[PDB]
Amino acid sequence: DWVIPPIKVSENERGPFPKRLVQIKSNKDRFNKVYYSITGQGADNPPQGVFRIEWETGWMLVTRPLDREEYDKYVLSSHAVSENGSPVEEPMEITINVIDQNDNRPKFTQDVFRGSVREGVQPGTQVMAVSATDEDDNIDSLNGVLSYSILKQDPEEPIPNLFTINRETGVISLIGTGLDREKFPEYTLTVQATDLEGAGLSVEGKAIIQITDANDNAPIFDPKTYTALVPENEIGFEVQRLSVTDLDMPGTPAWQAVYKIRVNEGGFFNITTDPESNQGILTTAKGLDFELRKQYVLQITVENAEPFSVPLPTSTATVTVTVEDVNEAPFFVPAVSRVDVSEDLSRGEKIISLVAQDPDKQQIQKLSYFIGNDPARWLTVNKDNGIVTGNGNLDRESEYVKNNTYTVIMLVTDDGVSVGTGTGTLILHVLDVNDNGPVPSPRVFTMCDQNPEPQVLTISDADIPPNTYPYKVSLSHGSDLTWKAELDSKGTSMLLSPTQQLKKGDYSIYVLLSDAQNNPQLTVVNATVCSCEGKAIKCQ
Amino acid sequence: DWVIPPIKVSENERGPFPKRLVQIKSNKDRFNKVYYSITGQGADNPPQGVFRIEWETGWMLVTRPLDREEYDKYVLSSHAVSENGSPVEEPMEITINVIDQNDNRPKFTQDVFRGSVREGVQPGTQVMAVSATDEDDNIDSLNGVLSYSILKQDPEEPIPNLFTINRETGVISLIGTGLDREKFPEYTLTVQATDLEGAGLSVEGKAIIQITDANDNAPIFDPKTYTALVPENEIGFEVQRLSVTDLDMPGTPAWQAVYKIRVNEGGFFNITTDPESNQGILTTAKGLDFELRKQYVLQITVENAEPFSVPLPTSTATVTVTVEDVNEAPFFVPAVSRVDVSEDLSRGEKIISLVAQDPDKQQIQKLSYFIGNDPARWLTVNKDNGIVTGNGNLDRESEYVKNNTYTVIMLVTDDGVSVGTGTGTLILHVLDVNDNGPVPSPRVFTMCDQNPEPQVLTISDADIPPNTYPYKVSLSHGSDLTWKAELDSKGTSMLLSPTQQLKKGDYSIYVLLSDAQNNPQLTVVNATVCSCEGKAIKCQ
Amino acid sequence: DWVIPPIKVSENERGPFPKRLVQIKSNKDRFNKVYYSITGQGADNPPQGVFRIEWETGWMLVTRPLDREEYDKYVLSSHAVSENGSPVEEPMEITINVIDQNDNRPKFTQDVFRGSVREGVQPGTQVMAVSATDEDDNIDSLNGVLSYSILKQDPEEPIPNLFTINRETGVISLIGTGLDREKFPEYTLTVQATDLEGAGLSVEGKAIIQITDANDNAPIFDPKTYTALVPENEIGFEVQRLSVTDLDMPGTPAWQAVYKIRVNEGGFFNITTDPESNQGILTTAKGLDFELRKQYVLQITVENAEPFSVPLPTSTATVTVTVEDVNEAPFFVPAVSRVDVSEDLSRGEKIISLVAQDPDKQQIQKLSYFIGNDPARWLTVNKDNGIVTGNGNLDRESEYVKNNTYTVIMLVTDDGVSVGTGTGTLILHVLDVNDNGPVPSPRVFTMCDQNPEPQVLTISDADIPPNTYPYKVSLSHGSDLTWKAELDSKGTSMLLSPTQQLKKGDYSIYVLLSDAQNNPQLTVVNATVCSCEGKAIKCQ
Ligand SMILES: *[C@@H]1O[C@H](CO)[C@@H](O)[C@H](O)[C@H]1NC(C)=O
Ligand SMILES: *[C@@H]1O[C@H](CO)[C@@H](O)[C@H](O)[C@H]1NC(C)=O
Ligand SMILES: *[C@@H]1O[C@H](CO)[C@@H](O)[C@H](O)[C@H]1NC(C)=O
Ligand SMILES: *[C@@H]1O[C@H](CO)[C@@H](O)[C@H](O)[C@H]1NC(C)=O
Ligand SMILES: *[C@@H]1O[C@H](CO)[C@@H](O)[C@H](O)[C@H]1NC(C)=O
Ligand SMILES: *[C@@H]1O[C@H](CO)[C@@H](O)[C@H](O)[C@H]1NC(C)=O
Ligand SMILES: *[C@@H]1O[C@H](CO)[C@@H](O)[C@H](O)[C@H]1NC(C)=O
Ligand SMILES: *[C@@H]1O[C@H](CO)[C@@H](O)[C@H](O)[C@H]1NC(C)=O
Ligand SMILES: *[C@@H]1O[C@H](CO)[C@@H](O)[C@H](O)[C@H]1NC(C)=O
Ligand SMILES: *[C@@H]1O[C@H](CO)[C@@H](O)[C@H](O)[C@H]1NC(C)=O
Ligand SMILES: *[C@@H]1O[C@H](CO)[C@@H](O)[C@H](O)[C@H]1NC(C)=O
Ligand SMILES: *[C@@H]1O[C@H](CO)[C@@H](O)[C@H](O)[C@H]1NC(C)=O
Ligand SMILES: *[C@@H]1O[C@H](CO)[C@@H](O)[C@H](O)[C@H]1NC(C)=O
Ligand SMILES: *[C@@H]1O[C@H](CO)[C@@H](O)[C@H](O)[C@H]1NC(C)=O
Ligand SMILES: *[C@@H]1O[C@H](CO)[C@@H](O)[C@H](O)[C@H]1NC(C)=O
Ligand SMILES: *[C@@H]1O[C@H](CO)[C@@H](O)[C@H](O)[C@H]1NC(C)=O
Ligand SMILES: *[C@@H]1O[C@H](CO)[C@@H](O)[C@H](O)[C@H]1NC(C)=O
Ligand SMILES: *[C@@H]1O[C@H](CO)[C@@H](O)[C@H](O)[C@H]1NC(C)=O
Ligand SMILES: *[C@@H]1O[C@H](CO)[C@@H](O)[C@H](O)[C@H]1NC(C)=O
Ligand SMILES: *[C@@H]1O[C@H](CO)[C@@H](O)[C@H](O)[C@H]1NC(C)=O
Ligand SMILES: *[C@@H]1O[C@H](CO)[C@@H](O)[C@H](O)[C@H]1NC(C)=O
Ligand SMILES: *[C@H]1O[C@H](CO)[C@@H](O)[C@H](O)[C@H]1NC(C)=O
Ligand SMILES: *[C@H]1O[C@H](CO)[C@@H](O)[C@H](O)[C@H]1NC(C)=O
Ligand SMILES: *[C@H]1O[C@H](CO)[C@@H](O)[C@H](O)[C@H]1NC(C)=O
Ligand SMILES: *[C@H]1O[C@H](CO)[C@@H](O)[C@H](O)[C@H]1NC(C)=O
Ligand SMILES: *[C@H]1O[C@H](CO)[C@@H](O)[C@H](O)[C@H]1NC(C)=O
Ligand SMILES: *[C@H]1O[C@H](CO)[C@@H](O)[C@H](O)[C@H]1NC(C)=O
Ligand SMILES: *[C@H]1O[C@H](CO)[C@@H](O)[C@H](O)[C@H]1NC(C)=O
Ligand SMILES: *[C@H]1O[C@H](CO)[C@@H](O)[C@H](O)[C@H]1NC(C)=O
Ligand SMILES: *[C@H]1O[C@H](CO)[C@@H](O)[C@H](O)[C@H]1NC(C)=O
Ligand SMILES: [Ca+2]
Ligand SMILES: [Ca+2]
Ligand SMILES: [Ca+2]
Ligand SMILES: [Ca+2]
Ligand SMILES: [Ca+2]
Ligand SMILES: [Ca+2]
Ligand SMILES: [Ca+2]
Ligand SMILES: [Ca+2]
Repeated sequence: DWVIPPIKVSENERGPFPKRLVQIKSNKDRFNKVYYSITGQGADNPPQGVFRIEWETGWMLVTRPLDREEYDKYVLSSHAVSENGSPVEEPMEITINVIDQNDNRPKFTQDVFRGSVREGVQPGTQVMAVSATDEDDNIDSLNGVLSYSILKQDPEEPIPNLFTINRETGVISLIGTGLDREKFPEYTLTVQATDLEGAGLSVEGKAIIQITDANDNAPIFDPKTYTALVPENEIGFEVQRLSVTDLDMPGTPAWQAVYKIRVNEGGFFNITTDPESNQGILTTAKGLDFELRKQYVLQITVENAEPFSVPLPTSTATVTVTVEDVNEAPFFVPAVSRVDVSEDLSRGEKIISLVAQDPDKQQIQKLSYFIGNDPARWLTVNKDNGIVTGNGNLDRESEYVKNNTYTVIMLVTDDGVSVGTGTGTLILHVLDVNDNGPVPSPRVFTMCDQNPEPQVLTISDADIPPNTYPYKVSLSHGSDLTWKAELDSKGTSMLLSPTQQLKKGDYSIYVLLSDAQNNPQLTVVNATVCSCEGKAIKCQ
Repeated sequence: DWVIPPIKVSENERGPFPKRLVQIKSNKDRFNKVYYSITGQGADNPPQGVFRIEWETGWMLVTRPLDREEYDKYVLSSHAVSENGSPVEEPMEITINVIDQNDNRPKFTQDVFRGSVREGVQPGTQVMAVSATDEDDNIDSLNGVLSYSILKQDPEEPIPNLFTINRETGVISLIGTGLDREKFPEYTLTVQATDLEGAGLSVEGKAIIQITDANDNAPIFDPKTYTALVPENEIGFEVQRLSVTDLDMPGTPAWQAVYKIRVNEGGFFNITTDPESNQGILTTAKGLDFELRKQYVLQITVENAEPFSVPLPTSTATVTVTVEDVNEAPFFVPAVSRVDVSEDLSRGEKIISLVAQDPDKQQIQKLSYFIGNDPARWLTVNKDNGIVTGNGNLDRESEYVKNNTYTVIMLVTDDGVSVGTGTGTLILHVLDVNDNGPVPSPRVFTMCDQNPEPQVLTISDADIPPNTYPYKVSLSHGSDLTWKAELDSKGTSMLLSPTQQLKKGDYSIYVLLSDAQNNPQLTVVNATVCSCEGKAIKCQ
Repeated sequence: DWVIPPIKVSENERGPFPKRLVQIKSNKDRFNKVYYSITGQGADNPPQGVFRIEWETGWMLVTRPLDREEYDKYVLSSHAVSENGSPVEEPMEITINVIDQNDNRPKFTQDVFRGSVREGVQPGTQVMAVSATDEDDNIDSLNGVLSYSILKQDPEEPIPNLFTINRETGVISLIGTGLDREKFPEYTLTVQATDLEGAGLSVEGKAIIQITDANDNAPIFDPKTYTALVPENEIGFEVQRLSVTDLDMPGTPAWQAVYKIRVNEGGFFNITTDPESNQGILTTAKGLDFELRKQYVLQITVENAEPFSVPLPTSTATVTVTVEDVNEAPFFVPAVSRVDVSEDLSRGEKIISLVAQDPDKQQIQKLSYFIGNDPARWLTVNKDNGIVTGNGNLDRESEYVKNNTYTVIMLVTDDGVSVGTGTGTLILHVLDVNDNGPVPSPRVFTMCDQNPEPQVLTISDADIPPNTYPYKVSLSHGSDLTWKAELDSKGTSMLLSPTQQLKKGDYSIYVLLSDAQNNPQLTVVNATVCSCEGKAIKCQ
């Protein structure tokens, strides 16, 4: 058909109501009276009564103002019946479009936006982002397009133009330079959005930016030069602690100190760090020792764990140390294999005039010499002059003496001012003299009767050679009660044989030898005889 | 075609709206999309929006509740066009019928109906008529048919069921008996009408009935026996008035009294009625008279103008009258032609001893007798004894006496106690005596000279016969100066003639007559003579 | 709805254009002016402008002629808008069907169809098949149904009604009889197809049929009787070749000849066939031989490889052969163990008068007898009379003679007219004569001195028994130089013993024996003696 165009109507209209929109006519009215009515939402349906028609003229009206924001369009159905009561025309659809008007102010997405950036970054860096909206049209008008802006950053210091915002997108960026968490950490700037691309109505928001941290700062010592005293030897011990103040953020690696000495003399120092006021705690690496050095001039520089965000001054601490003195024990010089001395020494004679030395050249402390180790008592010392003399009777020949030795240990004490011990061994070579003289091996025989065979006997000397070289056998009172002497060819033994057919048991034979001579006297080597033929038998 | 049935819908429907009625489909939809719309009253025409269709499904709906009472039917036209824009199917008529529901209470034609009936009527008599209506259907349901009834007549007295009403027609009739305007004249009864032949809903009205009047009552006298006094004679006059009280309606013929005496003695009484308290006003018909009766016992009954609507007691009034006395004039008995008396009566003699009578036997009142009528003075009366004597000289012979009469009238007066007159005539026969005597007719002649002829002369008597019978003529001194006497044969005249030739004029002749005798003397009848021959001539 | 029926329109319509089809009206025109338009293919869409409507009346028209063959149907959409500009009725679909008309001539599937069948088949046999089409309707009309037919087969010979075609299917079949590839191998017939079942329009095609082959023909010889000459013996050799002509198809088994002789005399003939003009090549099976037969009358029939498609005449070839002569070598009759002849024969005496025979009775050819084999020269032949005489000295006794034999072979030659050899052996029984006489075995002794034991000696004869029967020993000059003779009992040896004690070595003994007598003289059997006792010892 020839339909009927949609009807545009403005919003928030205002004048004298009613307002005729249009007029409709059924031509089938030649016959009876026609009754015009109309139906739909806004008509008889909810919102009832916005539009109504004059049953007799065919006029359509808007009865009151409208807000497209509420309902932006309506569709209606129109009718025409006869007085008799019958419909005449197939109904007719009707449309109305509600044209937008700038009745709406915009509104920010949130009531407050927050942001953060680091202090050391470069100009032209994107920080935050902000939103807002207008409910009016924005597809055929500007009643709903906004334009963003900024008008007041607080801390109007260092300067007041650190940022800008993209008018269309509302994004903010760092424009200037001079950000420092250490002086001004959080800005509060006021934003506004406007109707018709900055032309219409405006509103406010608030965005707040916190500033991350940077290693803008270096560490600073609170003393620059310290001093402490120290002892030579127990040690590995705490000398002095140090103080400092970095200014970036505390629990952070831009706040933790790292040290080191420049030069470690004997490399006898270690230094650690501590999460207190991360003071510098210095200590001794390997004890000290001395009388060698009293002075210690060393320097320690301090850094952070992480590198610096800028060239900065490295700052050292210069420190002086002094070693207190402890006084140590003295010592005999050697451990003496000294005196190759003979057995004939006169009880009270100079053996070893000895001396001991003591470390501490503070030496105005003497000591006393004491002896100590010990198989039995011979020797003697002058305690205030360390003089070892030889008292007593010695005898290389016999008991304690093991290999050609006699080892003895002695002491010495550090007095004068405190304490001390000195353990020193002393081996002294004893010597030989020909003391003893020759002696027979077996002392009792068992001779036989009829024809006894030679009674083997031998010789032994306690002395050391030559002193036991060859012999000379001799038979004293009974050199004839019949007894005849004899030597083995290979030196050592002697052959003892009677020369008479003598008696039934129990009787001695006086013996007498010599080796350089010395002559011993020996003696009786008794002789038990019991009935027989010729071989030395078990007796009775 | 295969059309589409009308759609019945209930009224005052109620549930969740919408409500699908039916669904339509164009089959010509194989080609494009079809758009369903619909038109008419209730559609796009006033009432707009009661029904609407889903352009894409083809469903028809009722959008809200309806009242058949407002619109009981709708007719609609349905359409289907293509997206391109062309119609596909010849439209389609659609009908909806709205089924009635009992939403309407009935209502009385008027707010109050009035009525009236007469008190004496019979049970089974139609009085009033009442109306009312219901607007719901009444041609397929009972939602609109009523049933009439009554539930409270006021004046629940004599009894409380004087009427009934026809449930279907609403007409009322008298059912009981005992209606009396005189005690309870106006009832007020409450009526009700109901839905579904007395089943549904009900309402009230009010009908008020006034009761016409009836001659239920008879008239009642307020005195039952009266008395009054009365006078004999002026009369036709008011004796006494009477009082009564009928009880029906005042200005009415059931309240106007009618009387009558039972027996009218001499028929000398009349009685009228009067629109005052319609008292009985009695009077005298024809004066009374008396000394004949003093008592009057008569009775008067009283009715109404119109007959009675019931047998009733007729009630009489018994009354007594007494006649006062007035005293009347006396009367001579007759009117007397009494005394044939002669002329010779002696002055002072009994003529008529008369008497008069007076009516009132209360008679202790005398009177006095006076005379009255009159030619001249003769007679006389004794006033305290009525005695007529005769004084004076009378004389039948002459003047007043006309025929043989003399009539006289006299009076008498009622004294003793008040007043009176009595006119009575009296004729008295006078009589004859022979008084006078004879006399000559002519007294002067004219005789002649030479030979005079007889001078005729005659005779006359004043008396009555026999007293004038025949004569005897006589001539006294001059019985001869010549004169000679003579009588006519037929008695009366006399012939006078000289006997000498005598002289010239002037001279008399002495005459003398008689009749019983009496003898008169008459006289001189002079005679004038003058010169002549013989005939009585005129003289000189 | 009340839609609107499709509109049938004829094709290739022709009269005055335009042509009103139908008129449409919107009734919603009571209000404004309505504008009628219409859309679709054939409307505003390609083919644009075939139909158009009068915006103000509502008439629809066809503007020009149509061909259903191009487009057989159209669908359109109609519209109606108001002057103000609004559509009034949902558009309306519109349809038009284009009714077919016989505007199309049919057409053959191919431009030429080919076919083939074999000559000997039976009437009522399906050969080819042909197609064609019409584009007009063929489902409600006959505008597209064809009827097939034939109207000219070429080679209107033998007869001109060899086939028919099924009018509905277009299939062709053999109806007549007389097909021969050999005379008329390929027919060319003209076909036609027609509209409305042979009623409408027609067209032509061409179908060509080739005729397969059949064994209608038998083989025919070109000579009927041949002749050839032949030789007796080298042989297995080609006698004569034969010619023939079958008429069916060449490279085919209905053209390959197969032979055979009827009777094979000694079964000495073979005959093969050859893919040349498949001539009959006859040969000799097993040489011939003769002088036995000169004539050969034999017959050979010829067939094809595959049987015949009809009874036919088998045709033989009758042939005559003649054997040329070759002349062979002669032969002695036997191989002779003939002459039991004695050693005493006189040099030049009849031994074996022999004869030889020669085959060829053409015998006017003689030969010459030559001898040949040979240990040495005795015998002799007359060459022109074959006479074996005996020249020479023979001697059964000794050298060549092995068992009692002497075998010799000789020859004979075929001359007179050509060549020849005859090898014949000849064994001749030689006989015994007593030639030689007895002789001693050892000829030299070794006798001893003191007492020599008998010198054993024996005897031997070269003759055959009785001729060597027993002996007679004799001692000639020295029958006493002392020597005494003796025979062994069992005949053969002789005991030689002295009778004197004679001398020291070197000396003979004259011996003399006999066997029939013959007497030999023998001789000296010398005797070497050397010093001794009695046993024949080794000497010196
Ligand atoms: C930003 O926020 C802080 C915290 O309240 C406030 O003190 C300051 O004034 C605001 N503006 C700037 C530029 O710091
Ligand atoms: C020396 O060392 C001491 C240690 O107690 C310290 O207090 C002082 O500051 C250092 N410097 C000097 C000059 O004494
Ligand atoms: C670190 O020490 C320096 C030296 O006096 C001082 O100026 C600074 O304030 C200290 N740091 C802090 C956080 O006080
Ligand atoms: C530390 O060493 C420096 C370097 O010589 C010296 O001046 C100072 O006296 C030493 N000790 C103290 C107490 O500073
Ligand atoms: C000597 O030295 C040895 C080795 O230690 C020791 O065992 C011994 O007791 C010391 N004295 C003597 C008398 O040997
Ligand atoms: C010296 O050392 C000795 C070791 O034998 C020890 O017993 C003693 O206590 C020390 N003397 C002093 C004075 O400290
Ligand atoms: C020295 O004396 C000390 C203290 O008893 C002891 O421990 C040590 O063994 C002794 N000997 C030496 C050689 O120092
Ligand atoms: C009827 O109407 C009268 C007048 O008001 C009223 O007094 C009376 O109570 C009513 N009912 C009857 C039965 O009289
Ligand atoms: C008598 O008549 C008089 C007239 O005045 C009246 O008042 C009275 O009621 C009557 N009856 C009697 C007994 O007096
Ligand atoms: C009429 O008179 C009688 C007699 O006393 C009385 O009972 C009645 O009430 C009177 N009528 C009227 C209306 O008073
Ligand atoms: C009326 O007449 C009656 C009848 O005799 C009598 O009783 C009465 O006294 C008369 N007068 C009066 C005053 O009632
Ligand atoms: C007599 O009576 C008559 C008749 O009425 C009257 O005219 C006359 O005057 C009376 N007297 C005399 C004397 O006649
Ligand atoms: C009597 O009647 C006479 C009539 O002649 C009249 O004049 C007079 O007044 C009456 N007398 C009395 C006393 O009433
Ligand atoms: C009686 O006297 C009266 C009073 O004057 C008078 O009227 C009447 O005529 C007189 N006559 C008679 C006859 O009563
Ligand atoms: C069939 O085709 C052959 C080959 O061209 C032609 O010669 C002949 O005339 C045609 N017709 C018949 C019946 O052979
Ligand atoms: C005979 O054989 C010869 C062979 O060369 C042949 O040519 C000939 O046709 C055959 N027939 C006769 C009758 O010669
Ligand atoms: C075969 O030989 C016969 C005999 O003459 C002849 O008629 C026929 O034509 C020959 N075949 C052919 C193909 O020439
Ligand atoms: C072939 O044999 C027949 C049969 O006898 C004979 O007639 C003929 O001569 C022979 N040879 C030839 C040359 O045909
Ligand atoms: C005899 O015949 C034999 C047998 O073949 C042969 O070996 C020999 O040479 C012939 N001649 C003689 C003399 O034996
Ligand atoms: C005959 O046969 C012999 C065989 O010994 C042969 O050497 C010779 O050549 C033949 N002779 C002839 C004439 O062919
Ligand atoms: C005959 O002579 C022929 C020709 O040399 C030879 O081959 C054959 O061996 C001879 N012998 C016989 C028995 O034929
Ligand atoms: C000082 O030395 C440190 C390392 O110990 C270095 O990191 C720092 O950058 C140096 N100072 C300067 C100004 O380069
Ligand atoms: C004493 O000192 C010596 C060093 O000469 C050492 O060898 C020995 O072990 C020490 N003996 C003791 C017990 O100290
Ligand atoms: C004695 O001397 C030997 C040789 O020097 C030495 O090795 C040994 O230790 C000493 N003492 C003993 C008990 O062997
Ligand atoms: C009494 O008399 C009257 C007429 O005077 C009459 O109408 C009435 O009915 C009578 N009373 C009775 C009870 O009949
Ligand atoms: C007097 O009374 C008489 C009755 O006798 C009457 O005829 C006459 O008229 C009366 N005259 C007068 C004047 O009353
Ligand atoms: C006298 O008498 C006559 C006769 O009775 C009478 O009729 C007449 O009235 C009287 N008087 C007169 C004047 O006639
Ligand atoms: C002649 O013989 C052949 C076979 O050699 C045979 O196939 C053919 O049918 C025969 N001829 C007739 C007429 O049967
Ligand atoms: C000769 O012929 C004979 C037949 O008797 C045969 O046995 C022999 O082999 C032949 N010898 C030779 C060499 O031909
Ligand atoms: C001789 O005769 C024997 C017996 O018949 C025969 O078998 C043999 O072959 C002949 N020759 C020889 C050498 O044996
Ligand atoms: Ca900073
Ligand atoms: Ca010693
Ligand atoms: Ca209702
Ligand atoms: Ca009453
Ligand atoms: Ca008188
Ligand atoms: Ca066609
Ligand atoms: Ca054929
Ligand atoms: Ca011989």
